[PDB]
Amino acid sequence: AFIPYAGAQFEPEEMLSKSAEYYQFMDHRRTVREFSNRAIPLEVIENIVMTASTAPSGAHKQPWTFVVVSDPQIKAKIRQAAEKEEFESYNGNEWLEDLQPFGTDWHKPFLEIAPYLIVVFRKAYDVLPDGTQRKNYYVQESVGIACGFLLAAIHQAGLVALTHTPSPMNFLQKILQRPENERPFLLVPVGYPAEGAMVPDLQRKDKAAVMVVYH
Amino acid sequence: AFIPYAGAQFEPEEMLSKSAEYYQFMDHRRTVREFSNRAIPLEVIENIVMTASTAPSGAHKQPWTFVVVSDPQIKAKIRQAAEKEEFESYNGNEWLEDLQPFGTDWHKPFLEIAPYLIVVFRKAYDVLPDGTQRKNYYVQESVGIACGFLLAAIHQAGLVALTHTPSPMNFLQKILQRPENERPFLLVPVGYPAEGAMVPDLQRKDKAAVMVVYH
Ligand SMILES: Cc1cc2nc3c(=O)[nH]c(=O)nc-3n(C[C@H](O)[C@H](O)[C@H](O)COP(=O)(O)O)c2cc1C
Ligand SMILES: Cc1cc2nc3c(=O)[nH]c(=O)nc-3n(C[C@H](O)[C@H](O)[C@H](O)COP(=O)(O)O)c2cc1C
Ligand SMILES: N[C@@H](Cc1ccc(O)c(I)c1)C(=O)O
Ligand SMILES: N[C@@H](Cc1ccc(O)c(I)c1)C(=O)O
Repeated sequence: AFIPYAGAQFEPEEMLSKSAEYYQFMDHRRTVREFSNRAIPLEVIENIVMTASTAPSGAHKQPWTFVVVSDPQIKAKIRQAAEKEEFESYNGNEWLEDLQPFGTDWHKPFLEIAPYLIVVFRKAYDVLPDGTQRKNYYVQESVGIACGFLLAAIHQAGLVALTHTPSPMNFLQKILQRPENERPFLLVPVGYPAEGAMVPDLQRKDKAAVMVVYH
Repeated sequence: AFIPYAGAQFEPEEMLSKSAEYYQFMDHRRTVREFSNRAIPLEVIENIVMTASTAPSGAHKQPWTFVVVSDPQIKAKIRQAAEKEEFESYNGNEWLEDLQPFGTDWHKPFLEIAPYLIVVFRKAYDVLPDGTQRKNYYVQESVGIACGFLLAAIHQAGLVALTHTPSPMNFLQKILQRPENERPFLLVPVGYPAEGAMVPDLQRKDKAAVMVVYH
Protein backbone atom coordinates (compact mmCIF):
# COMPACT_ATOMS: atom_id res chain seq x y z
CA ALA A 1 0.00 0.00 0.00
CA PHE A 2 0.95 3.65 -0.58
CA ILE A 3 -0.06 7.04 0.83
CA PRO A 4 0.36 10.62 -0.40
CA TYR A 5 3.44 12.59 0.66
CA ALA A 6 2.59 15.18 3.33
CA GLY A 7 5.70 17.35 3.58
CA ALA A 8 5.77 21.13 3.89
CA GLN A 9 6.62 22.96 0.67
CA PHE A 10 7.70 26.59 0.20
CA GLU A 11 8.06 29.09 -2.64
CA PRO A 12 11.59 29.95 -3.91
CA GLU A 13 12.05 33.05 -1.72
CA GLU A 14 11.18 31.27 1.54
CA MET A 15 13.39 28.41 0.39
CA LEU A 16 16.40 30.69 -0.14
CA SER A 17 15.99 32.41 3.22
CA LYS A 18 15.30 29.14 5.06
CA SER A 19 18.38 27.47 3.57
CA ALA A 20 20.58 30.49 4.37
CA GLU A 21 19.39 30.68 7.97
CA TYR A 22 19.79 26.96 8.59
CA TYR A 23 23.34 27.13 7.25
CA GLN A 24 24.21 30.00 9.61
CA PHE A 25 22.53 28.15 12.48
CA MET A 26 24.37 24.89 11.86
CA ASP A 27 27.64 26.72 11.27
CA HIS A 28 27.44 27.81 14.94
CA ARG A 29 27.56 24.17 15.99
CA ARG A 30 30.90 23.12 17.45
CA THR A 31 32.13 19.97 19.14
CA VAL A 32 32.32 20.77 22.85
CA ARG A 33 34.50 18.78 25.25
CA GLU A 34 33.72 20.64 28.50
CA PHE A 35 30.20 20.06 29.80
CA SER A 36 27.90 21.32 32.50
CA ASN A 37 26.39 18.55 34.63
CA ARG A 38 23.13 20.51 34.64
CA ALA A 39 20.21 18.09 34.41
CA ILE A 40 18.11 17.55 31.28
CA PRO A 41 14.68 15.88 31.24
CA LEU A 42 14.78 12.37 29.79
CA GLU A 43 11.90 13.47 27.54
CA VAL A 44 14.23 15.84 25.64
CA ILE A 45 16.71 13.02 25.01
CA GLU A 46 13.87 10.73 23.95
CA ASN A 47 12.71 13.34 21.43
CA ILE A 48 16.29 13.69 20.19
CA VAL A 49 16.85 9.95 19.87
CA MET A 50 13.55 9.28 18.07
CA THR A 51 14.41 12.17 15.77
CA ALA A 52 17.64 10.33 14.95
CA SER A 53 15.53 7.26 14.32
CA THR A 54 13.48 9.01 11.61
CA ALA A 55 16.52 8.73 9.33
CA PRO A 56 16.34 6.80 6.08
CA SER A 57 17.83 3.29 6.10
CA GLY A 58 18.61 0.47 3.68
CA ALA A 59 15.38 -1.43 3.02
CA HIS A 60 13.82 0.38 5.99
CA LYS A 61 15.67 -1.90 8.42
CA GLN A 62 16.56 0.98 10.79
CA PRO A 63 19.67 -1.05 11.70
CA TRP A 64 20.46 0.78 14.92
CA THR A 65 20.14 0.75 18.69
CA PHE A 66 20.49 3.87 20.83
CA VAL A 67 21.65 3.22 24.39
CA VAL A 68 20.96 6.21 26.62
CA VAL A 69 23.10 6.09 29.78
CA SER A 70 22.47 8.43 32.73
CA ASP A 71 23.48 5.91 35.42
CA PRO A 72 26.58 7.47 37.03
CA GLN A 73 28.11 4.10 37.93
CA ILE A 74 27.96 2.83 34.35
CA LYS A 75 29.27 6.18 33.12
CA ALA A 76 32.10 5.84 35.66
CA LYS A 77 33.01 2.36 34.39
CA ILE A 78 32.81 3.51 30.77
CA ARG A 79 35.09 6.49 31.44
CA GLN A 80 37.58 4.25 33.23
CA ALA A 81 37.78 1.76 30.36
CA ALA A 82 37.91 4.54 27.75
CA GLU A 83 40.67 6.40 29.57
CA LYS A 84 42.72 3.19 29.79
CA GLU A 85 42.60 2.45 26.04
CA GLU A 86 43.62 5.99 25.15
CA PHE A 87 46.50 5.95 27.58
CA GLU A 88 48.02 3.10 25.56
CA SER A 89 47.18 4.82 22.27
CA TYR A 90 48.78 8.17 23.18
CA ASN A 91 52.13 6.41 23.58
CA GLY A 92 52.43 3.66 20.97
CA ASN A 93 53.07 9.56 14.80
CA GLU A 94 51.16 10.84 11.78
CA TRP A 95 48.16 10.76 14.10
CA LEU A 96 49.75 12.75 16.92
CA GLU A 97 50.63 15.58 14.52
CA ASP A 98 47.04 15.65 13.24
CA LEU A 99 45.70 15.80 16.83
CA GLN A 100 47.84 18.73 18.04
CA PRO A 101 45.33 21.56 17.51
CA PHE A 102 42.58 19.96 19.65
CA GLY A 103 44.59 19.77 22.88
CA THR A 104 43.13 16.45 24.00
CA ASP A 105 44.77 14.14 26.54
CA TRP A 106 43.79 10.60 27.43
CA HIS A 107 41.61 12.27 30.11
CA LYS A 108 37.83 12.09 29.67
CA PRO A 109 35.94 13.67 32.55
CA PHE A 110 33.16 14.56 30.12
CA LEU A 111 32.13 10.89 30.14
CA GLU A 112 30.85 11.32 33.72
CA ILE A 113 30.03 15.03 33.74
CA ALA A 114 27.74 14.94 30.70
CA PRO A 115 24.27 14.06 32.04
CA TYR A 116 23.70 11.62 29.17
CA LEU A 117 25.87 9.35 27.08
CA ILE A 118 24.21 8.22 23.88
CA VAL A 119 25.93 5.06 22.70
CA VAL A 120 25.00 4.19 19.14
CA PHE A 121 25.06 0.56 18.01
CA ARG A 122 24.80 -0.75 14.45
CA LYS A 123 22.92 -3.96 13.61
CA ALA A 124 24.60 -6.14 10.98
CA TYR A 125 21.52 -8.36 10.92
CA ASP A 126 18.20 -8.96 12.65
CA VAL A 127 17.46 -12.12 14.60
CA LEU A 128 13.91 -13.32 14.00
CA PRO A 129 12.10 -15.09 16.85
CA ASP A 130 13.00 -18.32 15.02
CA GLY A 131 16.69 -17.82 15.80
CA THR A 132 17.23 -17.26 12.08
CA GLN A 133 19.23 -14.29 10.77
CA ARG A 134 18.11 -11.70 8.22
CA LYS A 135 20.89 -9.40 7.04
CA ASN A 136 20.65 -5.64 6.79
CA TYR A 137 22.11 -3.54 3.99
CA TYR A 138 24.31 -0.44 3.89
CA VAL A 139 24.36 -0.41 7.68
CA GLN A 140 27.39 1.87 7.99
CA GLU A 141 25.77 4.51 5.80
CA SER A 142 22.34 4.26 7.45
CA VAL A 143 23.63 4.55 11.00
CA GLY A 144 25.99 7.37 10.04
CA ILE A 145 23.04 9.30 8.65
CA ALA A 146 20.96 8.63 11.77
CA CYS A 147 23.89 9.96 13.80
CA GLY A 148 23.73 13.07 11.64
CA PHE A 149 20.08 13.47 12.59
CA LEU A 150 20.95 12.90 16.23
CA LEU A 151 23.47 15.74 16.22
CA ALA A 152 21.20 18.05 14.23
CA ALA A 153 18.49 17.43 16.83
CA ILE A 154 20.91 18.05 19.71
CA HIS A 155 21.88 21.40 18.20
CA GLN A 156 18.22 22.30 17.49
CA ALA A 157 17.51 21.66 21.17
CA GLY A 158 20.24 24.12 22.22
CA LEU A 159 22.52 21.40 23.56
CA VAL A 160 26.08 20.40 22.69
CA ALA A 161 27.80 17.11 22.11
CA LEU A 162 31.11 15.41 21.56
CA THR A 163 31.22 12.83 18.77
CA HIS A 164 33.58 10.20 20.18
CA THR A 165 35.06 6.94 18.87
CA PRO A 166 33.40 3.80 20.28
CA SER A 167 36.56 2.76 22.20
CA PRO A 168 36.84 0.40 24.00
CA MET A 169 34.63 -1.49 21.56
CA ASN A 170 34.49 -4.77 23.49
CA PHE A 171 33.91 -3.12 26.84
CA LEU A 172 31.03 -0.95 25.62
CA GLN A 173 29.36 -4.06 24.23
CA LYS A 174 29.86 -5.96 27.49
CA ILE A 175 28.80 -3.40 30.09
CA LEU A 176 25.77 -2.34 28.03
CA GLN A 177 25.01 -6.02 27.38
CA ARG A 178 24.18 -5.73 23.68
CA PRO A 179 23.62 -8.88 21.59
CA GLU A 180 25.94 -10.38 18.99
CA ASN A 181 24.26 -8.77 15.96
CA GLU A 182 25.15 -5.35 17.42
CA ARG A 183 28.48 -3.50 17.41
CA PRO A 184 29.36 -0.09 18.93
CA PHE A 185 29.29 2.67 16.29
CA LEU A 186 29.68 5.97 18.16
CA LEU A 187 29.83 7.41 21.65
CA VAL A 188 28.05 10.76 22.08
CA PRO A 189 28.02 12.59 25.43
CA VAL A 190 25.26 15.19 25.53
CA GLY A 191 24.59 18.17 27.76
CA TYR A 192 24.71 21.90 28.34
CA PRO A 193 28.10 23.44 27.62
CA ALA A 194 30.25 24.55 30.57
CA GLU A 195 29.76 28.29 31.14
CA GLY A 196 33.28 29.21 30.02
CA ALA A 197 33.54 26.53 27.34
CA MET A 198 36.33 26.98 24.82
CA VAL A 199 36.70 25.29 21.44
CA PRO A 200 39.69 25.01 19.07
CA ASP A 201 39.96 27.95 16.66
CA LEU A 202 39.32 25.88 13.54
CA GLN A 203 38.25 26.92 10.08
CA ARG A 204 36.04 24.76 7.88
CA LYS A 205 36.80 24.19 4.21
CA ASP A 206 35.49 26.72 1.70
CA LYS A 207 33.02 25.91 -1.10
CA ALA A 208 35.77 25.30 -3.64
CA ALA A 209 37.50 22.65 -1.47
CA VAL A 210 34.23 20.83 -0.72
CA MET A 211 31.99 21.33 -3.72
CA VAL A 212 32.22 20.57 -7.42
CA VAL A 213 29.41 21.80 -9.67
CA TYR A 214 28.68 20.43 -13.14
CA HIS A 215 26.46 23.15 -14.64
CA ALA B 1 44.60 28.69 19.93
CA PHE B 2 41.06 28.48 21.35
CA ILE B 3 37.91 30.62 21.30
CA PRO B 4 34.74 30.68 23.41
CA TYR B 5 31.75 28.61 22.32
CA ALA B 6 29.01 30.79 20.82
CA GLY B 7 26.00 28.48 20.54
CA ALA B 8 22.42 29.38 21.37
CA GLN B 9 21.19 28.05 24.72
CA PHE B 10 17.60 27.74 26.00
CA GLU B 11 15.82 27.13 29.30
CA PRO B 12 14.24 23.68 29.94
CA GLU B 13 10.74 24.62 28.73
CA GLU B 14 11.91 26.00 25.38
CA MET B 15 14.15 22.95 25.08
CA LEU B 16 11.25 20.53 25.57
CA SER B 17 9.02 22.32 23.08
CA LYS B 18 11.84 22.75 20.55
CA SER B 19 12.79 19.07 20.72
CA ALA B 20 9.15 17.97 20.39
CA GLU B 21 8.51 20.20 17.38
CA TYR B 22 11.69 19.15 15.60
CA TYR B 23 10.76 15.50 16.09
CA GLN B 24 7.31 16.07 14.57
CA PHE B 25 8.88 18.06 11.73
CA MET B 26 11.49 15.43 10.91
CA ASP B 27 8.93 12.64 11.26
CA HIS B 28 7.15 14.18 8.24
CA ARG B 29 10.25 13.55 6.14
CA ARG B 30 9.88 10.65 3.73
CA THR B 31 12.04 9.30 0.94
CA VAL B 32 10.40 10.42 -2.31
CA ARG B 33 11.04 8.66 -5.62
CA GLU B 34 8.82 10.79 -7.91
CA PHE B 35 10.13 14.31 -8.49
CA SER B 36 9.05 17.54 -10.08
CA ASN B 37 11.58 18.94 -12.55
CA ARG B 38 10.77 22.41 -11.23
CA ALA B 39 13.94 24.49 -11.08
CA ILE B 40 15.78 25.36 -7.88
CA PRO B 41 18.38 28.15 -7.56
CA LEU B 42 21.93 26.81 -7.30
CA GLU B 43 22.29 29.05 -4.23
CA VAL B 44 19.82 26.87 -2.28
CA ILE B 45 21.82 23.73 -3.11
CA GLU B 46 25.05 25.52 -2.17
CA ASN B 47 23.54 26.44 1.21
CA ILE B 48 22.42 22.83 1.66
CA VAL B 49 25.78 21.36 0.71
CA MET B 50 27.81 23.72 2.92
CA THR B 51 25.40 22.89 5.71
CA ALA B 52 26.30 19.24 5.20
CA SER B 53 29.93 20.29 5.33
CA THR B 54 29.54 21.78 8.84
CA ALA B 55 29.40 18.21 10.18
CA PRO B 56 31.98 16.96 12.65
CA SER B 57 34.76 14.78 11.23
CA GLY B 58 37.68 12.68 12.45
CA ALA B 59 40.58 15.04 13.23
CA HIS B 60 38.70 17.78 11.37
CA LYS B 61 39.70 16.28 8.01
CA GLN B 62 36.23 16.83 6.49
CA PRO B 63 36.96 13.76 4.33
CA TRP B 64 34.29 14.42 1.72
CA THR B 65 33.57 15.84 -1.71
CA PHE B 66 30.09 16.87 -2.85
CA VAL B 67 29.53 16.72 -6.60
CA VAL B 68 26.47 18.72 -7.61
CA VAL B 69 25.21 17.66 -11.06
CA SER B 70 22.57 19.67 -12.95
CA ASP B 71 23.99 18.97 -16.42
CA PRO B 72 21.24 16.94 -18.14
CA GLN B 73 23.70 15.02 -20.34
CA ILE B 74 25.73 13.79 -17.37
CA LYS B 75 22.50 12.97 -15.52
CA ALA B 76 21.39 11.04 -18.61
CA LYS B 77 24.62 9.01 -18.69
CA ILE B 78 24.44 8.38 -14.94
CA ARG B 79 20.84 7.16 -15.19
CA GLN B 80 21.74 4.87 -18.08
CA ALA B 81 24.64 3.25 -16.21
CA ALA B 82 22.62 2.98 -12.99
CA GLU B 83 19.64 1.41 -14.74
CA LYS B 84 21.95 -1.16 -16.37
CA GLU B 85 23.52 -2.35 -13.09
CA GLU B 86 20.13 -2.75 -11.44
CA PHE B 87 18.74 -4.70 -14.35
CA GLU B 88 21.37 -7.36 -13.68
CA SER B 89 20.78 -7.17 -9.92
CA TYR B 90 16.99 -7.61 -10.12
CA ASN B 91 17.51 -11.00 -11.78
CA GLY B 92 20.56 -12.70 -10.26
CA ASN B 93 16.30 -13.78 -2.91
CA GLU B 94 16.37 -12.63 0.70
CA TRP B 95 16.84 -9.18 -0.79
CA LEU B 96 13.87 -9.34 -3.16
CA GLU B 97 11.53 -10.22 -0.29
CA ASP B 98 12.84 -7.27 1.73
CA LEU B 99 12.30 -4.92 -1.25
CA GLN B 100 8.67 -5.86 -1.98
CA PRO B 101 6.92 -3.05 -0.06
CA PHE B 102 8.76 -0.23 -1.91
CA GLY B 103 7.60 -1.15 -5.41
CA THR B 104 10.86 -0.23 -7.12
CA ASP B 105 11.92 -1.52 -10.53
CA TRP B 106 15.30 -1.16 -12.20
CA HIS B 107 13.81 2.05 -13.69
CA LYS B 108 15.22 5.37 -12.48
CA PRO B 109 13.68 8.35 -14.25
CA PHE B 110 14.24 10.40 -11.10
CA LEU B 111 17.96 10.52 -11.99
CA GLU B 112 17.14 12.87 -14.89
CA ILE B 113 13.94 14.50 -13.60
CA ALA B 114 15.41 15.68 -10.30
CA PRO B 115 16.98 19.09 -11.01
CA TYR B 116 20.06 18.20 -8.97
CA LEU B 117 21.97 15.03 -8.20
CA ILE B 118 24.24 15.35 -5.20
CA VAL B 119 26.92 12.68 -5.45
CA VAL B 120 28.81 12.26 -2.20
CA PHE B 121 32.40 11.04 -2.25
CA ARG B 122 34.50 9.91 0.71
CA LYS B 123 38.23 10.65 0.95
CA ALA B 124 40.34 7.81 2.35
CA TYR B 125 43.34 10.13 2.44
CA ASP B 126 44.51 13.59 1.40
CA VAL B 127 47.22 14.13 -1.19
CA LEU B 128 49.54 16.96 -0.19
CA PRO B 129 51.08 19.09 -2.95
CA ASP B 130 54.22 16.96 -2.43
CA GLY B 131 52.46 13.90 -3.84
CA THR B 132 52.61 12.41 -0.35
CA GLN B 133 49.56 10.84 1.31
CA ARG B 134 48.07 11.71 4.71
CA LYS B 135 45.37 9.31 5.86
CA ASN B 136 42.02 10.32 7.27
CA TYR B 137 40.27 8.61 10.17
CA TYR B 138 36.75 7.26 10.70
CA VAL B 139 35.85 8.36 7.19
CA GLN B 140 32.75 6.17 6.89
CA GLU B 141 31.29 7.62 10.08
CA SER B 142 32.20 11.23 9.26
CA VAL B 143 30.73 11.17 5.76
CA GLY B 144 27.62 9.35 6.96
CA ILE B 145 27.05 12.10 9.50
CA ALA B 146 27.59 14.82 6.88
CA CYS B 147 25.01 13.02 4.74
CA GLY B 148 22.66 13.23 7.71
CA PHE B 149 23.19 16.99 7.78
CA LEU B 150 22.63 17.14 4.03
CA LEU B 151 19.24 15.47 4.32
CA ALA B 152 18.25 17.50 7.38
CA ALA B 153 19.05 20.64 5.39
CA ILE B 154 17.09 19.42 2.36
CA HIS B 155 14.04 18.83 4.56
CA GLN B 156 14.47 22.21 6.31
CA ALA B 157 14.45 23.83 2.87
CA GLY B 158 11.11 22.18 2.02
CA LEU B 159 12.62 19.85 -0.56
CA VAL B 160 12.68 16.07 -0.86
CA ALA B 161 15.33 13.54 -1.70
CA LEU B 162 16.02 9.91 -2.45
CA THR B 163 19.01 8.39 -0.66
CA HIS B 164 20.40 6.02 -3.29
CA THR B 165 23.27 3.51 -3.39
CA PRO B 166 26.36 4.74 -5.27
CA SER B 167 25.93 2.16 -8.07
CA PRO B 168 27.62 1.90 -10.51
CA MET B 169 30.60 2.78 -8.32
CA ASN B 170 33.23 2.73 -11.06
CA PHE B 171 31.12 4.66 -13.54
CA LEU B 172 30.27 7.45 -11.11
CA GLN B 173 33.97 7.86 -10.38
CA LYS B 174 34.83 7.94 -14.08
CA ILE B 175 32.20 10.30 -15.48
CA LEU B 176 32.61 12.72 -12.57
CA GLN B 177 36.39 12.38 -12.90
CA ARG B 178 37.21 12.11 -9.20
CA PRO B 179 40.77 11.28 -8.08
CA GLU B 180 42.05 8.00 -6.65
CA ASN B 181 41.75 9.01 -2.98
CA GLU B 182 37.99 9.42 -3.50
CA ARG B 183 35.26 6.76 -3.69
CA PRO B 184 31.50 7.19 -4.28
CA PHE B 185 29.55 7.09 -0.98
CA LEU B 186 25.96 8.05 -1.81
CA LEU B 187 23.79 9.30 -4.64
CA VAL B 188 21.14 11.84 -3.64
CA PRO B 189 18.69 13.30 -6.18
CA VAL B 190 17.10 16.48 -4.87
CA GLY B 191 14.04 18.46 -5.89
CA TYR B 192 10.43 19.38 -5.33
CA PRO B 193 8.13 16.37 -4.97
CA ALA B 194 5.78 15.53 -7.86
CA GLU B 195 2.34 17.01 -7.15
CA GLY B 196 0.68 13.63 -6.63
CA ALA B 197 3.68 11.96 -5.02
CA MET B 198 2.99 8.73 -3.18
CA VAL B 199 5.21 6.98 -0.63
CA PRO B 200 5.09 3.44 0.80
CA ASP B 201 2.83 3.15 3.86
CA LEU B 202 5.65 2.32 6.27
CA GLN B 203 5.80 2.51 10.03
CA ARG B 204 8.97 3.40 11.92
CA LYS B 205 10.09 1.46 14.98
CA ASP B 206 8.72 2.50 18.36
CA LYS B 207 10.85 3.75 21.27
CA ALA B 208 11.15 0.30 22.82
CA ALA B 209 12.58 -1.25 19.63
CA VAL B 210 15.09 1.58 19.12
CA MET B 211 15.98 2.87 22.55
CA VAL B 212 17.46 1.37 25.70
CA VAL B 213 17.68 3.58 28.79
CA TYR B 214 19.96 2.89 31.76
CA HIS B 215 18.46 5.12 34.47
C1 LIG C 1 33.68 9.91 13.59
C2 LIG C 1 34.18 10.97 14.54
C3 LIG C 1 34.96 10.58 15.62
C4 LIG C 1 35.45 11.53 16.52
N1 LIG C 1 36.22 11.12 17.58
C5 LIG C 1 36.71 12.05 18.49
C6 LIG C 1 37.48 11.63 19.57
O1 LIG C 1 37.74 10.44 19.72
N2 LIG C 1 37.97 12.56 20.47
C7 LIG C 1 37.67 13.90 20.31
O2 LIG C 1 38.10 14.72 21.11
N3 LIG C 1 36.90 14.31 19.24
C8 LIG C 1 36.41 13.40 18.33
N4 LIG C 1 35.64 13.82 17.25
C9 LIG C 1 35.33 15.29 17.09
C10 LIG C 1 36.17 15.94 16.00
O3 LIG C 1 37.51 16.05 16.42
C11 LIG C 1 35.60 17.31 15.64
O4 LIG C 1 34.34 17.08 15.05
C12 LIG C 1 36.51 18.11 14.71
O5 LIG C 1 37.67 18.49 15.42
C13 LIG C 1 35.85 19.36 14.14
O6 LIG C 1 35.31 20.18 15.15
P1 LIG C 1 33.78 20.67 15.02
O7 LIG C 1 32.89 19.46 15.11
O8 LIG C 1 33.50 21.62 16.16
O9 LIG C 1 33.56 21.35 13.69
C14 LIG C 1 35.15 12.88 16.35
C15 LIG C 1 34.37 13.26 15.27
C16 LIG C 1 33.89 12.32 14.37
C17 LIG C 1 33.04 12.77 13.23
C1 LIG D 1 22.13 3.88 2.71
C2 LIG D 1 20.79 3.94 2.03
C3 LIG D 1 20.66 3.46 0.73
C4 LIG D 1 19.44 3.50 0.07
N1 LIG D 1 19.34 3.01 -1.21
C5 LIG D 1 18.13 3.04 -1.88
C6 LIG D 1 18.03 2.55 -3.18
O1 LIG D 1 19.02 2.09 -3.74
N2 LIG D 1 16.82 2.59 -3.84
C7 LIG D 1 15.71 3.12 -3.23
O2 LIG D 1 14.63 3.16 -3.82
N3 LIG D 1 15.80 3.61 -1.94
C8 LIG D 1 17.00 3.58 -1.26
N4 LIG D 1 17.09 4.06 0.04
C9 LIG D 1 15.86 4.65 0.70
C10 LIG D 1 15.25 3.68 1.72
O3 LIG D 1 14.64 2.60 1.06
C11 LIG D 1 14.23 4.43 2.59
O4 LIG D 1 14.96 5.36 3.36
C12 LIG D 1 13.43 3.48 3.49
O5 LIG D 1 12.57 2.71 2.68
C13 LIG D 1 12.61 4.21 4.54
O6 LIG D 1 11.78 5.20 3.97
P1 LIG D 1 11.82 6.69 4.59
O7 LIG D 1 13.19 7.27 4.34
O8 LIG D 1 10.77 7.51 3.88
O9 LIG D 1 11.56 6.65 6.07
C14 LIG D 1 18.31 4.03 0.70
C15 LIG D 1 18.44 4.52 1.99
C16 LIG D 1 19.67 4.48 2.65
C17 LIG D 1 19.76 5.02 4.04
N1 LIG E 1 19.13 0.06 -5.41
C1 LIG E 1 17.96 -0.73 -5.77
C2 LIG E 1 17.44 -1.73 -4.71
C3 LIG E 1 17.16 -1.11 -3.38
C4 LIG E 1 15.93 -0.48 -3.12
C5 LIG E 1 15.68 0.09 -1.88
C6 LIG E 1 16.66 0.04 -0.86
O1 LIG E 1 16.30 0.64 0.32
C7 LIG E 1 17.89 -0.58 -1.11
I1 LIG E 1 19.37 -0.70 0.27
C8 LIG E 1 18.12 -1.15 -2.37
C9 LIG E 1 16.86 0.21 -6.24
O2 LIG E 1 16.90 1.44 -6.33
O3 LIG E 1 15.71 -0.40 -6.63
N1 LIG F 1 39.97 9.38 20.63
C1 LIG F 1 41.13 10.16 21.00
C2 LIG F 1 41.97 10.74 19.83
C3 LIG F 1 41.18 11.53 18.85
C4 LIG F 1 40.92 12.90 19.07
C5 LIG F 1 40.18 13.63 18.15
C6 LIG F 1 39.70 13.02 16.98
O1 LIG F 1 38.99 13.85 16.14
C7 LIG F 1 39.96 11.66 16.74
I1 LIG F 1 39.31 10.68 15.09
C8 LIG F 1 40.70 10.94 17.68
C9 LIG F 1 40.70 11.26 21.96
O2 LIG F 1 39.57 11.48 22.40
O3 LIG F 1 41.70 12.07 22.40
